[PDB]
Amino acid sequence: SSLPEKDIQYQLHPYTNARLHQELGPLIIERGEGIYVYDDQGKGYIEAMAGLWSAALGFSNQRLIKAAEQQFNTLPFYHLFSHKSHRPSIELAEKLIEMAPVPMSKVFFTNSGSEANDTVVKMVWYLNNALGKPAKKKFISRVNGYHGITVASASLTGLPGNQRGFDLPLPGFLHVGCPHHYRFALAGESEEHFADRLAVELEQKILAEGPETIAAFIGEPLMGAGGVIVPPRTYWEKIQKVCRKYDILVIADEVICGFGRTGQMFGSQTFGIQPDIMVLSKQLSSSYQPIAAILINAPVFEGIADQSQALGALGHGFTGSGHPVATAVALENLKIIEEESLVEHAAQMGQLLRSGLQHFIDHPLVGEIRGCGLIAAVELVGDRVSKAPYQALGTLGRYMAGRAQEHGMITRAMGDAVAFCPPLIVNEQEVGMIVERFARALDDTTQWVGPGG
Amino acid sequence: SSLPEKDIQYQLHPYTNARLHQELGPLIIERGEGIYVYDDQGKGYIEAMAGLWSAALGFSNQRLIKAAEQQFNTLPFYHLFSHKSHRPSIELAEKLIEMAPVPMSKVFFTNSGSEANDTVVKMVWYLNNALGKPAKKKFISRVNGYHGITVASASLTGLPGNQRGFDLPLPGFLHVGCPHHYRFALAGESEEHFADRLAVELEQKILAEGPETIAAFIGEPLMGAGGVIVPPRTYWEKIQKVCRKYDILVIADEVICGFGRTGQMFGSQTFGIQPDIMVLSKQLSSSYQPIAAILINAPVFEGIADQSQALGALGHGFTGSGHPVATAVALENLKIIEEESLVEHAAQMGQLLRSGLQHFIDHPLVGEIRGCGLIAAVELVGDRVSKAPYQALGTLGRYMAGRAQEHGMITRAMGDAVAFCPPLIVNEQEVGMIVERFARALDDTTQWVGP
Repeated sequence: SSLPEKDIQYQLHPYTNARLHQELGPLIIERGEGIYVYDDQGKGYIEAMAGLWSAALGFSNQRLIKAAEQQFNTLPFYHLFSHKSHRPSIELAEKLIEMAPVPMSKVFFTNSGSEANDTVVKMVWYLNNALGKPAKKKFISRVNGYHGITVASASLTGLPGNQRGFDLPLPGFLHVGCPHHYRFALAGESEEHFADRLAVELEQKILAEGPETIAAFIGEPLMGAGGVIVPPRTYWEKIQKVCRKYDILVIADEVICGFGRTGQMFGSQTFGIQPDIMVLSKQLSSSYQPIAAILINAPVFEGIADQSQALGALGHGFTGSGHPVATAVALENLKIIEEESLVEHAAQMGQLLRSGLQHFIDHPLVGEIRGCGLIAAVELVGDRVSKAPYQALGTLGRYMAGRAQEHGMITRAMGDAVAFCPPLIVNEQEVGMIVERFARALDDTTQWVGPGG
Repeated sequence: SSLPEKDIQYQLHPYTNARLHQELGPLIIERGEGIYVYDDQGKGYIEAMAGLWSAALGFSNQRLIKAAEQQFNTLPFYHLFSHKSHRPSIELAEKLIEMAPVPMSKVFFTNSGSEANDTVVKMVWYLNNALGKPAKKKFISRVNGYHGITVASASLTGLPGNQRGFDLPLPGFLHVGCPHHYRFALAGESEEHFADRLAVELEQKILAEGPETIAAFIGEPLMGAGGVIVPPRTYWEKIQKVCRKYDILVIADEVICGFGRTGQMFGSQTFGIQPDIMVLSKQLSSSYQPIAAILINAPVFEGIADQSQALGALGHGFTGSGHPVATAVALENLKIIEEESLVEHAAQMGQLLRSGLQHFIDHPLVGEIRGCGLIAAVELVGDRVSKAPYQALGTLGRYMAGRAQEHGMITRAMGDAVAFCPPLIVNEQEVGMIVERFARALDDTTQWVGP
């Protein structure tokens, strides 16, 4: 039995067509180094997605590996229940709070972004019960947002692919419009006027539902899995005014944006968000360990704390919450990002990336080139005036991603957009190679389509 | 400034009174070795809970540590999305399927037991939609069961502490009785007749709700966090007959029971369960890494697979699903449990534990001693005839657990019961010390409650 045969026989893959998988089998990745991964045939690829938007320090950072070792040999597992604690969770929590872009009070740890957003839902319900506001429970999120895939966090999520077949969303998880100007603005509408319309939509939704029933608004500062969607100018300012008007919590989902992805340490800085709660994951540990973190501000903590007293203890926690190895690795990861000035470096690399892509801005299949900092997408279209796809929506993105792989680069298609989210440690020459490989994949796609004109 | 001060300033603790925490601060655990952990003052404790029912190989297993190192230096992160794969996930999935106590088809990986049960809920809904049974969506679980703490998995959970203040359970998550003879049987009622009554309760619940609306029954073979509750003889046989009668899936939650805790490899073996789906966590990796696993049988896989095709791809997965370091560590962990015959060793140590505890069966505050394999609990009461608590439920258990800690043993109170779930590697004298530290805590508690 070969390794691919075993994979097909035994594993149900996430985000995979299981029948197609039985026919094609896996692409088995064997090893990683720097920004590269290598398959089991020895072929190398630039991991232009940093795996899953996550491997900030690349695939062979020895400092993270040694940090894990040192903690394993000290205390390889312990927990935070019932007053227990340990040094790595404490020092990581301190670091996270002290680096927060707004004043924050406490950290709560989980294993995943999905668990973290699920926990935030529970914390907000618990809070409003503590405050004597039992009706104030509904969440508002956006179409095409991604907040994870637990029953509750997939309800926050606004991507149909995460809901169809799963009886989601649950009641009380409401969705307003995707802030993507290219796709949803009216003809000849400015970004600012589009933002106005989105803010009016939110306020009208709040009023229709009863403001006293709305607890929280959650958003990624820019939307990752939904297409690297940069909101229109003035969106976050105007959205936050509406939320404050009705005493609605603002939750910044920084799972992808966190730790230097967008040109500053947090997407909340880049986009001028003053959140009550922040959710972090991914680059927190360069995904070397499963760890996520919730930052809550003082009012959120104080209400939760009061109720935890009245009810004996806070009846929530994962076994792995604050896992000492995962926290030790994350702590060392953040130190490296600071010591090596990787936020600034990623900003400079992101300008090179975007400039490289913009050579193709008048290409007949290039509908939009978007991004900021070191995250970007190229949305391909079959017709630039109508913005219509070539053949079915997704055809171009799938073909492009396949060609990129052939040319030694792993990208991710989101419909007809192809994403870039390379490790922060990418250098100038490597950005050049990423754009070169994009260009070759685009040339292949263009020859395949034959645009004429 | 100090480490405890930092902890108070910056961390919101699970399962903690946050205000009391601001006054008392943490007990900071600095290091571990074997079955012991040490606080930052150098005091050693027997970790009689194996941390959180989980550290099968104890706190200094070098093989697990080296397995992590070797994988870190090969490929420290990758994922399973969009046909991608890697060796440690593949080899672990193979091992899990081949060791399953009933024929299983596929493994799906998550980070936690809560995520795994949450995923199972979604899988069952997805399956029944695929099969053209859109009404067949309700879950039945038990009072005092523990299945995790996501919005959905806390709804499966049957412990009030996990639901009060959280607006749970969600609709469609139904609960039948806790199978605890000491608390819920009638006067003079046999275990077998108590089991009959519980099976009738389940069937009547199914009929009242409409059998066509019930998708699944989920249970821990024995209930862990809810009190180390061993079901009455014939319970699982009779419960399963009811489930099969109405085409209801049987889900065995082996998060605590898995990998030698109950005297055999799985609680499903110990209790004669033939589940459609199994959920594993904890001892899977000795908790050295966050990893859990779902095993699904052929019919479940085939329906999900068909739907994943019709809908383009299976729209579910965690970044950490099958993480190469976590899967590598789990794989090595299972190899060690096999190579060192730890299932058999744990069973022998469990007999010693239970025989040691049984010396206290006539103590005036001991209401019940229960367990099997290497999991046990002693339930304290203020009065043995009435089974009433001292003051209020939980007062004794809180005091006992605190005294155990003073005597160098970490236990966990579940109401007025204190639990034992030591690492599988515990030795005979260490079991003796566990019982001795229990006895000292019990003496203290007796003097405290007083005449």
